[PDB]
Amino acid sequence: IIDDFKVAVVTQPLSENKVQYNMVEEMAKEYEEENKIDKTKVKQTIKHVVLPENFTSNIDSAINKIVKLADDKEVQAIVVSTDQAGLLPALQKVKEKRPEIITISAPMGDDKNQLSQFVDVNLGVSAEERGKVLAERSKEMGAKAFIHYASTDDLKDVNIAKRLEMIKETCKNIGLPFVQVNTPNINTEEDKNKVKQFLNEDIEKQVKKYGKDINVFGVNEYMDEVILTKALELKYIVAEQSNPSPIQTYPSVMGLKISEKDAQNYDKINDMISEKAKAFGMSNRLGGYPMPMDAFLPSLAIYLATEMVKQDLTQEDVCDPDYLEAFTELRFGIGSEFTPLTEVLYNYQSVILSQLIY
Repeated sequence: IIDDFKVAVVTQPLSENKVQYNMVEEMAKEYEEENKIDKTKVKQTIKHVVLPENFTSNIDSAINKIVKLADDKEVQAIVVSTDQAGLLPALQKVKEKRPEIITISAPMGDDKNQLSQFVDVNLGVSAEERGKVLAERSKEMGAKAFIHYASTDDLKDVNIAKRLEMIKETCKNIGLPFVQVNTPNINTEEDKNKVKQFLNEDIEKQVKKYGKDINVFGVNEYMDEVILTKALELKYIVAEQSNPSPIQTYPSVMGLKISEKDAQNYDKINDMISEKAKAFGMSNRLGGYPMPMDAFLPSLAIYLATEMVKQDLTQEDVCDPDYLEAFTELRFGIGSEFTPLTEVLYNYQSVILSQLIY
């Protein structure tokens, strides 16, 4: 009989990462409800650990906060979810004190090779593979050109650069004209309205050149807003936001009001977006995923940790694309594709979710 256990989940605070924070809280409540039904079931709860604000500037307090979890005898797994780097030493120290604690990045911002060496299960996104799939999904939706918008400062970000490179290469392989357009650098808030004006004028130009069957893509939520808004008028294609999310940007663009209680009900949000898309003459023009990656990775990691503790599994048992795809169908009812970092670094798996078209 496996002891009742805790799955500790580390996120940034609500003020910084609302989606991650609230998904963990939601899963906590789910597990509380499960624990009310006696049959005998093993009991699991989530311990939500909140990092200090601006944690990279308060790195020792953030690290210490995690390492203390090792003192709690009931903690049997630790999941860490942040796009930022710095917390890896914390998980090394936990593992040295408590070898049996299952550690999972979902995601972490640290070097991916280091993550593979020192953390048991690693889940993330590959900018390269994202680029390839976004180019293909654009093609499948009937795009006759792909317009990519980003500032030269944006292109300093290694993942933005890498995704761009793979979109361009993929577009070349599949005969999709690719157009790269440099947007003004955003150094102050004043620059935002300059970016908005720039985008509006350039998009009009691109539609005059190619006609409306082009895909338009930007690299942040502010661009996504301008792009989706203009799409309603010119009726072009937006295969994906910078990062696909039903809850970010879509609700304001489509004129939806999502209650605090529905904020994590992604299926209901998606139905609401499709109704508006139908009403606005935009069916089969707008895409995404069934849920944002900021919600999926930590929710998948929690379910995996729980299964691993209940079934006494280790990284070798679960870190396999077929296993993780089937488990995703089981727990979410969605399709996915998982790819190892390298054939040898099997315990780092990147994921792309199946397409949703509104």
